[PDB]
Amino acid sequence: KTVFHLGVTEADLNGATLAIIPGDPARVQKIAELMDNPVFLASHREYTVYRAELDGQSVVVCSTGIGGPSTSIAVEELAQLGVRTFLRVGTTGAIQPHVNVGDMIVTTGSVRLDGASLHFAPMEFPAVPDFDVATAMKAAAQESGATVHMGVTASSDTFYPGQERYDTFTGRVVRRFQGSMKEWQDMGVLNFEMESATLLTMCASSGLKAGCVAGVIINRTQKEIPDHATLKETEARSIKVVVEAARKML
Amino acid sequence: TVFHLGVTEADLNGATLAIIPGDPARVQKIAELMDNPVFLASHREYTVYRAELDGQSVVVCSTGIGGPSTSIAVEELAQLGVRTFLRVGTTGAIQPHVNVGDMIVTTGSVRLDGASLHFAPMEFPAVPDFDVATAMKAAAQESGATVHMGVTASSDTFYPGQERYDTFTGRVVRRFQGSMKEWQDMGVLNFEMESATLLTMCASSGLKAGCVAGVIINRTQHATLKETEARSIKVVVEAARKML
Ligand SMILES: O=c1cc[nH]c(=O)[nH]1
Repeated sequence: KTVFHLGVTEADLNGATLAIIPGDPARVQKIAELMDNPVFLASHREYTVYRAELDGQSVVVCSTGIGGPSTSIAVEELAQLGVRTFLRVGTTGAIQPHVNVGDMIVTTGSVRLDGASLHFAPMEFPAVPDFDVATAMKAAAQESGATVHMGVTASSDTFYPGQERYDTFTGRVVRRFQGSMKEWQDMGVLNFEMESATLLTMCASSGLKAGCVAGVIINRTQKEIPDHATLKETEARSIKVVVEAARKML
Repeated sequence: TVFHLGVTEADLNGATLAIIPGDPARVQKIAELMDNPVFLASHREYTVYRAELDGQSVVVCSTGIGGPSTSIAVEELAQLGVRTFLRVGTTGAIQPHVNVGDMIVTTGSVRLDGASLHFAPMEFPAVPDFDVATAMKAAAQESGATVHMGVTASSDTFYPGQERYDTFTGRVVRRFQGSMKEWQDMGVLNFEMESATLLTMCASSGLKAGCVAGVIINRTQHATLKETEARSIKVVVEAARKML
């Protein structure tokens, strides 16, 4: 049948029960082309949807847009169409000293600084990935030859104050988030991003398997600026890792 | 040059007012309603046009879905000198008396989002600037449409936070069980997904903002839709005129 936002049907998916879900529509086709017989399905707003084949099995690639709210729509609609496993892939900025540009982060849990996660489970509930998925992700990341870090990611509804940035129009951060950056750093949190709490919470409380893997393209604590080569490799590595992780899941 | 929108202060040609629809696909149509529309940039869900309205530079910029993507657009536009933000959209009503085709101008939003808490504590009201609300009401009335001023419920999800049960799991978390009836009985007009974030971040940061929406469906009960779509963008451009 046709879902309201993604504009595809269950038949369109060709029995796919796994989706790779990047944030940016413009990464979708690039991820699908690492696989076999990529076919464009639809593009509405931030949702660009392709199907492809991995080891003879149908797999969907669907962008989610920025933030938990746009993500919750994509996940819910893919679930209605029979998708049961969701592999988030991305790039990110680290906030710990020992984490280098080019390294991979597999999320073991997210700090829920979002709003959408609360629409699925109360705050007490752990925003945790599915164990098989994190396990498949770790393995695929290790095999890429990159250094892999397992740990907690802080997941914010904003890019600016929720990540305690002061280089902004007002130069001000609301009380709740003042000092929060140092707080996460001291608690061992690895990186910030903006969709994982919502994805992990909704899936963990709804019988869907999910997980997040991200290549580090910047370390926010270091002045040294990464060269373009290292960045291109990292983006390339990120998406090969998630496809290889998808392979392990099948 | 701002990080997500990819435009500079110079690109805006002095604009201090932006019209901010959700969908990138609507940005060009809105800009062409005015004079000398010019493409500025497109990156992810952010398509940015500039235009001129009664001799003044105006920006049109999509925000994508949800409070988080909106928060980025608004902040970067503000860094570029933008002080007034006119949100236009279409929406689904939850009051039986509100008709497909009517306009709703939000007078406050129930904060069922998350991003608003990144700007002000929950006690802070998600309320439009009074001049913008006034411009919006006047412009809506001039369109011949029936206009409702009222409270909007602004949710971070489309499904459980708007108490939809027609879903994969068929469950709605305890916080939102019975919430639709609750909002109805308190006279809330409609649901949408960005207004709480937009209104809180602007009201708490010295920016003027408001929301107007055409009603395209009713939760309680074509292409009348296309007529409403078109009317809604005519309404927001006229409201812009009144603000300038
Ligand atoms: O019910 C609706 C209809 C349109 N948009 C929403 O956010 N909710």
